[PDB]
Amino acid sequence: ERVLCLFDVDGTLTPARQKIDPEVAAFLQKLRSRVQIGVVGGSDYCKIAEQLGDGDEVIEKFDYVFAENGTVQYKHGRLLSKQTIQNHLGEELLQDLINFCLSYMALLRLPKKRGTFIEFRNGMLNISPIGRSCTLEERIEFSELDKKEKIREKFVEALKTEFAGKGLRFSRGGQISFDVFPEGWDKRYCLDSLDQDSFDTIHFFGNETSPGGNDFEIFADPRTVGHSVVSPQDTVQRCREIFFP
Amino acid sequence: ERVLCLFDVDGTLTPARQKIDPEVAAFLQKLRSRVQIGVVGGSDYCKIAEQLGDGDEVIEKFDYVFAENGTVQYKHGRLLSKQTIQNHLGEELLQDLINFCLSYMALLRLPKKRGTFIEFRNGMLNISPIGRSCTLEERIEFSELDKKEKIREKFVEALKTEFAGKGLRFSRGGQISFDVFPEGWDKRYCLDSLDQDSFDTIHFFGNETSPGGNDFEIFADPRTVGHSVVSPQDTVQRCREIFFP
Ligand SMILES: [Mg+2]
Ligand SMILES: [Mg+2]
Ligand SMILES: [Mg+2]
Ligand SMILES: [Mg+2]
Repeated sequence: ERVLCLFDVDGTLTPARQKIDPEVAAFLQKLRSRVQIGVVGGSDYCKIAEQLGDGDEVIEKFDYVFAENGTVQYKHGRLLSKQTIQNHLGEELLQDLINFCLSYMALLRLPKKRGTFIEFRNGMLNISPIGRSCTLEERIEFSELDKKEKIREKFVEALKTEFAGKGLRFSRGGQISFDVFPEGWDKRYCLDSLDQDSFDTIHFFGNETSPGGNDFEIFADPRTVGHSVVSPQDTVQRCREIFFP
Repeated sequence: ERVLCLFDVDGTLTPARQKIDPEVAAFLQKLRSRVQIGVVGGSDYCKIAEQLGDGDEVIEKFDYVFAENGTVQYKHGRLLSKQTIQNHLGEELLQDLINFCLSYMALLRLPKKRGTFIEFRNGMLNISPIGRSCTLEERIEFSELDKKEKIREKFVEALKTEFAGKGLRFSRGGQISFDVFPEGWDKRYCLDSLDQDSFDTIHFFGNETSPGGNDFEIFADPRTVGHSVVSPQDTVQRCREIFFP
């Protein structure tokens, strides 16, 4: 009867990369009268906060905010966190990765390039092979080129092969980029800390719980009761069925 | 009798990369009763604003704020600006530059690396060969390694040679990085817009007016009355001598 509902963000509580519907927001606070509620996303904290409230309201609206798959953690209004990838991987492997990426991208000759090809985050390296778009027009242009030439896809194939067996994982940063993160640093990462918070049950909700999806591992983990949803309205209905029948 | 005093920031009005002394700030507003006053820096606007006031006060405290050597311009409280390097250089040369940098850095094997090796700004590309430090400790560590191995210095020599005659310039980003910018996009850039604002005299003050220094060109330009200073106290004294004798 100490219960947590933990939600993926994009596609689960909000439209992808966009603001939460106020009616969903309002339900979550109603759900909060029965259970603790938390979010876990691949995005950084700034992005997640932006989608879920104004300023830093998200840490007040939710009992847990797990950004970068849980490598960044807010707990009951306070920053508990955090871990760094360089600490976990070690400098040698990290630099092997980086120099392989640098060398690969140097040989890519595209219509055009921008900057910040490799960004250090807490939970991952975000790799943007064409560079980060400066406008929406460039972002769309880059997306289309990536689809036609399979830029990110082919880069990841080369990376996975080069680092076979060395414990690196690769996932989409949506369009434009992909993340590189240590094995185990998918959404499951947040479960290790949650393990110590004495929940009787942890319900996880996500919209990519199929194999390949960025919710799969946390959905499938024996530490959670898993729920697959297709939309924020689906999520709200499932919560009503389980907690307010 | 329409006069502008235009100041470099770092070392001229403030300690390098640091906040302005309130007593200097106070004098500048007194000087403002006689002349218009402006700043021009290599840094981005956020950095300059941070050194000269709280929030966006700098655009209120100064009649002109020229960031990134004038490629970004605030004029009497409003953003007038701005120009982009990609527009000026063209995509082909830009990508030649970028891929040369990527390829060069890929072959650098250091004690360690971080991220954001190439950052797109308005007035330049900021190149950080070891990556951007995550802490003060890493920043100092990187500075020392750069001094011993001449990392930035040797990278610039290779770059200048490769792009000989093609109109690129290179200058220090302090420690850790160097800027690449188009010929003419040093501090003089801001003079072109100022040319149209009907000043009878434009007095420029800087602390790197010697050849090699990032104030040299604007100091030497026939559009300004040039002044060399060594400290923010030197600057204030010179203004007192010229305007309040
Ligand atoms: Mg999702
Ligand atoms: Mg489960
Ligand atoms: Mg200076
Ligand atoms: Mg002059």
